[PDB]
Amino acid sequence: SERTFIAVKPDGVQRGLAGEVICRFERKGYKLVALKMLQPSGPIVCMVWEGKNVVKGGRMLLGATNPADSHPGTIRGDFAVDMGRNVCHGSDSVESAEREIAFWFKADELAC
Amino acid sequence: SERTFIAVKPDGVQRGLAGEVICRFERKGYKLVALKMLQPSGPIVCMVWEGKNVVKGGRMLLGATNPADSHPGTIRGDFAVDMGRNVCHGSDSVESAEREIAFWFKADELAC
Amino acid sequence: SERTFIAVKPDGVQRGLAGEVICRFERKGYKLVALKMLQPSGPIVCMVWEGKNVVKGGRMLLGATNPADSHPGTIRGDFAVDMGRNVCHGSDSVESAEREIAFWFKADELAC
Amino acid sequence: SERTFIAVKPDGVQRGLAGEVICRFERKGYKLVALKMLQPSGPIVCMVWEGKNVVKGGRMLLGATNPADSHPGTIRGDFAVDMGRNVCHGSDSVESAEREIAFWFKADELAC
Amino acid sequence: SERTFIAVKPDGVQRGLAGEVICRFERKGYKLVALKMLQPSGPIVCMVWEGKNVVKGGRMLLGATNPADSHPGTIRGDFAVDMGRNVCHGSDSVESAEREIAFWFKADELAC
Amino acid sequence: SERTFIAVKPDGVQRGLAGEVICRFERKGYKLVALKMLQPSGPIVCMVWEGKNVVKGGRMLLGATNPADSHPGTIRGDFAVDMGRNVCHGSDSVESAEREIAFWFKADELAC
Repeated sequence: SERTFIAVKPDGVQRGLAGEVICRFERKGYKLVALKMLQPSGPIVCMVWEGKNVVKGGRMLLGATNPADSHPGTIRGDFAVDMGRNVCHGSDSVESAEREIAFWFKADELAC
Repeated sequence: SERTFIAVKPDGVQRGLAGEVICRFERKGYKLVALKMLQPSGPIVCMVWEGKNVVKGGRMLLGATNPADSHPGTIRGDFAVDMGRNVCHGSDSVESAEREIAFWFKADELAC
Repeated sequence: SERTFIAVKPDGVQRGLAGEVICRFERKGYKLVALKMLQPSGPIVCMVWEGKNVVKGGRMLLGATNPADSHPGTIRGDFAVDMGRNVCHGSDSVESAEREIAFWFKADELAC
Repeated sequence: SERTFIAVKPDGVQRGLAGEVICRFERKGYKLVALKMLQPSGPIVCMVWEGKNVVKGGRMLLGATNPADSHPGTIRGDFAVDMGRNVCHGSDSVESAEREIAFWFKADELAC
Repeated sequence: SERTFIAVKPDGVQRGLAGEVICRFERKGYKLVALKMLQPSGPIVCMVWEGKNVVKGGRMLLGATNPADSHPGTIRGDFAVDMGRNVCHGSDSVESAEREIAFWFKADELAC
Repeated sequence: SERTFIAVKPDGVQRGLAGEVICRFERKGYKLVALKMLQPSGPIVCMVWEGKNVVKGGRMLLGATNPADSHPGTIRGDFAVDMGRNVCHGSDSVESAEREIAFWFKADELAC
């Protein structure tokens, strides 16, 4: 029952693939426990997912940060052309998730 | 540039298919202009989509309200077992969208 | 909790799409309660699915018997070229399911 | 072994979905017997497909010409926002296919 | 023309993804030469696939045994949360396949 | 704005997966700037794609040349059984692309 924070950035959002991102985390077995879109820069989509090992799990679904090293099968592998146009972020530890979760989301918005 | 309101209801959400719903509206060409998840009953996901003819458009993606009449290819066709366990709602007119958009979303949350 | 019988016929099986068939019934919410493949003519795959309204449900996933009338979104719509090369069968009533279930499957094989 | 002519028009091509179109005709069982892209207006992708009943078959995969009437599961259902932004064409008869095939393709390009 | 044994375990089966598994092996080019579901613990789905190099092939489709090391694109990558909740098994050699094939399947059930 | 040359070879083409190939390059963000099919040996489909880093990009979508080493998520991973029956080719450098582009395509056919 850890939790992690994922966000889909503007270009990602202009391309139309938070659906994709959500589908992959759903498919992998994680519960979506919060989500919202935020307006400006560029709009972004913030999410929080919960599951056994979801922080390491989530980073693996996303693929390597550097899209030039990201393998097919991951989000960055399948979708992202350049590190700027990577357009996705996930927490890198259980510690940083909590900072990101608690910064971006009112607790009323999360789901226990 | 009309707009419509779509929502994915609890069981829908327990099954894991707002990704699916979002992917179909993305794929169809509509801009997602707001979205958030709301906690209790059961949690729900509210969205607003914008495009030429999106209110009639959106209802067609969803399929007939009565899942016993919903054809494959639509969300209710592909996913929903019973009218209770239909678990999806879309505005039925441009008029009702505005009531639903303006009830469920602060305008800061929408995107002009 | 009705049940129905579905079968994927030889050409269907030479084309490689019992996966597809199973995925659509899974996606729709039905429990797979038996399944096996049978060898000769041509091999075939027999299945039994269970759910609210699954007999009418299942026929709708399959699409119209006459592939010339089958719409996209259904199995026959998406996959089948001719009525011979339709290659799929589903029960047409709750009555005929039981004859088909109980003929093709030992009860040890079904799952209560 | 009829044949038909399909073409994916500029916006279609700017959106990135001749893959989709080709995948659906492949999936349905038709042989692709010619194909090429043509540059200007806007670029377009011309194809020829062959199979039992492929002219009526192909129009059905595409869905109704008027995207406001096109059901989900078809290309126009799933992808096209307006009749201008429909962006796809298929032959309406065995007669018109031959005019379209023989106009757009050198016979060296087709495949017997 | 080697053969291998694959099985989808209970939780896998409660989640609804033998379709997925079958689709990936079909897509990869392997012939499905036997298959059946078995009832209790938890029900399971046994399969046998045949093709050039299918034993090493099949393990690669499944991904690393330890779901914490399984990359996206594989079954365990895309679907499995924990090593218990990995829920899939494939033969590790041509030798062990034969033990698994011949244990789990009557030869009448296989297809030469 | 580099460019690369991709080609789908006969068996690939008999299996029906230039759609797949095109869909993956589209999905990854590359512009398709030329494409055509060529008749005999076996027919083949030639394409040219353009984007930031598309030559290395394209080889990564295809996966390792030796299908016995190709991971799931790539084309060769997901689809190809043997190195002969690999059936796909992509340029290995910006230099070799230009030789392949300029050999296989009249410049009228490319798109600036």
